[PDB]
Amino acid sequence: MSFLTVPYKLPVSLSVGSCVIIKGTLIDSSINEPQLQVDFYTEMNEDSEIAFHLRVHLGRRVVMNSREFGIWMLEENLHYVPFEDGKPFDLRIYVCLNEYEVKVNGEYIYAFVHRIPPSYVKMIQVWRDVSLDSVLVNN
Repeated sequence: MSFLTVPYKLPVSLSVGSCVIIKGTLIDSSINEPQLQVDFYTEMNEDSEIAFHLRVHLGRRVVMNSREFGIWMLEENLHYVPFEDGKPFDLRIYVCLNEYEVKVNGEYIYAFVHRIPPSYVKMIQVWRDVSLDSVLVNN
């Protein structure tokens, strides 16, 4: 079947114990835009708060942040970038009580402490030049 059309938006309801599972392929095809971006919004509106932001600059960093009252807050940077041009990835984001646990290809890579309660997230958007197989939320 066909890759999901990006930018891809999905209405969701997150609780503690939820898991967002994103499977796709990144490619080295942009000048200074990230190759993958995942934003968790508090409304089905792109001006609303971003409880959780993850983006991938291949060979450089994975960056996580939040956008609260229009302001991009403290960037948390990983220099472990388990993403590779043209290889399929398995990105799992688990909702725990105090943090999202970010897991890639079966590896625990980062715990991002909640800045907005995850129960306020209403919409997930996955975009940048990603070839997206699936996005789904398990309870």
